[PDB]
Amino acid sequence: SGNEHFYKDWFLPTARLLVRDGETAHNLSVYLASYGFIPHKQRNSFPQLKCKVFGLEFDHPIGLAAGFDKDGKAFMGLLNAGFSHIEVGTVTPNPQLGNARPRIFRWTEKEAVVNRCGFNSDGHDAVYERLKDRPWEGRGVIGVNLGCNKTSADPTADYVAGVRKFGEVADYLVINVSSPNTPGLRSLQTKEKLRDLLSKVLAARNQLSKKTPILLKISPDENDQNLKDIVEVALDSKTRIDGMIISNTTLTTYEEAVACGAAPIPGNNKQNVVYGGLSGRPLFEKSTDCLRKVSALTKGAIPLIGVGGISCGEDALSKLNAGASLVQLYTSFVYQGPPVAHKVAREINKLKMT
Ligand SMILES: Cc1cc2nc3c(=O)[nH]c(=O)nc-3n(C[C@H](O)[C@H](O)[C@H](O)COP(=O)(O)O)c2cc1C
Ligand SMILES: O=C1C(O)=C(Nc2ccc(F)cc2)C(=O)c2ccccc21
Repeated sequence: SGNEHFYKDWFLPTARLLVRDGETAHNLSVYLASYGFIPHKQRNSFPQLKCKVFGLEFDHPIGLAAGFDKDGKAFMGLLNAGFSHIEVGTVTPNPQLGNARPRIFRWTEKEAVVNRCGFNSDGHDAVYERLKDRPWEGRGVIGVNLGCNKTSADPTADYVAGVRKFGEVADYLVINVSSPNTPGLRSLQTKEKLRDLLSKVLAARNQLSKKTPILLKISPDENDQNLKDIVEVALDSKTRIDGMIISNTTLTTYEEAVACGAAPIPGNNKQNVVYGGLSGRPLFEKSTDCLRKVSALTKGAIPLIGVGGISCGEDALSKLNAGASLVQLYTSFVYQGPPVAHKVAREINKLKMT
């Protein structure tokens, strides 16, 4: 390991002992990365791993998934940290508070995290002011993950507003398919509402000066039939997107939630409650299988981004061999620190030389 074991074994465990709350440590690390207090890494360090996706040059297929830099405050330091691309988001049109706190819980025994943030964003305008000048030009790729407000009348209008707001400055845009977890934003959980959403979104996209790539991020909990329906609408000529992201988080069970403090919810006695989404190593097996399914349904027509449970190099290689062109992580960055960006890259380069 070397300088990598210093975080996974010495720095981060002591930090978790000091900052017991997960979201507090999240705010602190974002505060540090916004000012540059973060180990930098040299680009062009992996010549055999450079790739071209959506016509964009990537230093390596490894990037930071959405939800970490929700407001675009520290994407520059994270690009310098080792990630080849940062997915700013999820950003809502109006500034949103999100669900009640605590909403983030560590499951260190399995290197996992259970969260129920609920799209806490600073709004379109605040995040757009941090991305307008494109300061990352030539230093990496930046995508924007668009969302809708909780009190929104027409959620598809919120996604269209996001496409029009960030379509000129972002390298790519992402829209989250509503997970079959709760009625919260599940008004678009049918095949025709998705086709309607993609139709309006692509119309707004075509109104831009450049045909900015539109990606669709799905949940690993979709059954076989709904998974096929999502792929069909995503590939139809009238509503053809540019790529997909597989996947998001999995609905946590009661036993998995009580092991990390996600359950019970203070002030909630009902059993039909969503404790949160499970990310980390327990997600890798399911999210990869879902990716392997989608890659077969699309026949490899559109690029895919494998996300979920990547903790070492062979995990990312499994996703890349399954049909993914890019890979993203989040939870392993919590448990392994900044070196996790180049660590996985090193291991991939060692596995290809055989
Ligand atoms: C605390 C937290 C917040 C997240 N916020 C978002 C988000 O706002 N938008 C989104 O598309 N995914 C969000 N995610 C999901 C991640 O982007 C990613 O899909 C998932 O965590 C991948 O699993 P992994 O971290 O184990 O690799 C969030 C995940 C966590 C743990
Ligand atoms: O975002 C989180 C975070 O920044 C943590 N610490 C951390 C991570 C990397 C780093 F380089 C320095 C400190 C957390 O413990 C955490 C826990 C649960 C959810 C999110 C985070």
